[PDB]
Amino acid sequence: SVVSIPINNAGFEDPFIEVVDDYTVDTPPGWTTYNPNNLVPEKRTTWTSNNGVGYVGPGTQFYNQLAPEGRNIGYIYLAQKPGSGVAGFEQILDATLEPDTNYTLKVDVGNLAGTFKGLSFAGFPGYRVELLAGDTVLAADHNNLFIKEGEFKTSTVTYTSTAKDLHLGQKLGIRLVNLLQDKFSGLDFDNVRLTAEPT
Amino acid sequence: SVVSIPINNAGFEDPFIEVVDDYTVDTPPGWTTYNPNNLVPEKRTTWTSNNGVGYVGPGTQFYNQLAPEGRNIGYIYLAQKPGSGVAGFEQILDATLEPDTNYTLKVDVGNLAGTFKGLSFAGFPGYRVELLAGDTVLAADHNNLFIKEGEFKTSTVTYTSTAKDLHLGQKLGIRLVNLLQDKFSGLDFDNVRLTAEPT
Ligand SMILES: NC(=[NH2+])NCCC[C@@H]1NC(=O)[C@H]2CCCN2C1=O
Ligand SMILES: NC(=[NH2+])NCCC[C@@H]1NC(=O)[C@H]2CCCN2C1=O
Ligand SMILES: [Ca+2]
Ligand SMILES: [Ca+2]
Ligand SMILES: [Ca+2]
Ligand SMILES: [Ca+2]
Repeated sequence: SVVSIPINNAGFEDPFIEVVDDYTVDTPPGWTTYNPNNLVPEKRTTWTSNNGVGYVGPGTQFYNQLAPEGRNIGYIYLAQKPGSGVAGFEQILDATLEPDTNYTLKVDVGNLAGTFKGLSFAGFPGYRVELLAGDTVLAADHNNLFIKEGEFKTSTVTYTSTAKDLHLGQKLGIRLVNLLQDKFSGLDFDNVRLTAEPT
Repeated sequence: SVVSIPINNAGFEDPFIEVVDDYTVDTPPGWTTYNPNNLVPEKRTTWTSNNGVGYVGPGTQFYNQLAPEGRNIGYIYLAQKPGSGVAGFEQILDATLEPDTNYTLKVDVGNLAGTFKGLSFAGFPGYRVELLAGDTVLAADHNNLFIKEGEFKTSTVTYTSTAKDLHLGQKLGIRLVNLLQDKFSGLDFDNVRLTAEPT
């Protein structure tokens, strides 16, 4: 029946983070920075556009629940103004597109809440989750879920291949995208899962 | 409490077409040609990149059913090779984006079967349905449905505004896109519906 497709660091649990609400500002291992508009610098600091992992643990000040999975989430934060472009995470998989298969891609998407000393996390940039083969977006969920301040929700993306799909044999891939359509312009992702089932 | 947002020629019934499977090759009334990659020329023939309306009535060569709604559908056909770009239909509405409102866009999407002038309609280019405010895509369904050869299915796109949405007061819009990701690379749309409801 259903087969689980392996993904590296699928719940962003590497690296380990000791202190609740702490976070890194480098690309998490197993992933790459999707950067089509060059918004995220090679060298990041507290003060730049950045991505990384963050510990959403007991006593977090910024959510009304914990990480969907384990300790950590993956986040993308953009400093540039709304409409400047998009960025996020990308992972190309070893699995290839096979014919007469239903693919289901699930990812949790989180909306950071609250304030800190004049800083405000109110609002949300929009998200898109993409399933790729090669560099083709086969299917994507472009911001269809409403995500309340301080909660996560599961996005579901589906593609069904045919006997004669043009992209057959190409490497499957995943992209988790910050749309930068409004601010606060950070968002969190967690618990990436991909399954495949013969139609 | 649910309110219908008016759309012009929402079912592509204008213009009336007398003979089953006959069609126009010009932009349907009430719509514009979405053409970001310049795939569709200003003057069209049968078999050039084009769009139009077609009559899907009793004894159509292309479906196992009649049009989702009334007589007609709106089609977009792209002659160029896969990867060349996208094109379709756009309509800017008079309604504007309002706060704390749940928007639901539904569109029927058709995978043509059969044969036409000795060409197989086997295969499908992929679709995307978009809800806009101004020139921003608020939410979109990028090709998540599996549509069998010779059937229509309903795409649903949803967006929820907040009190402080950046695009509040901007004009709502709809785009119906042919993705040109595979061949046969034409597809049909019908029965565009958009509703709004206070959250
Ligand atoms: N879940 C995230 N995306 N990141 C971790 C929580 C927010 C993160 N940690 C903090 O302590 C607050 C201080 C204000 C800025 N913050 C941050 O950027
Ligand atoms: N699309 C329909 N259901 N009916 C109209 C068929 C004709 C319409 N116009 C054309 O020029 C041909 C090109 C190939 C596909 N076409 C079309 O879809
Ligand atoms: Ca996790
Ligand atoms: Ca927020
Ligand atoms: Ca119709
Ligand atoms: Ca077909």
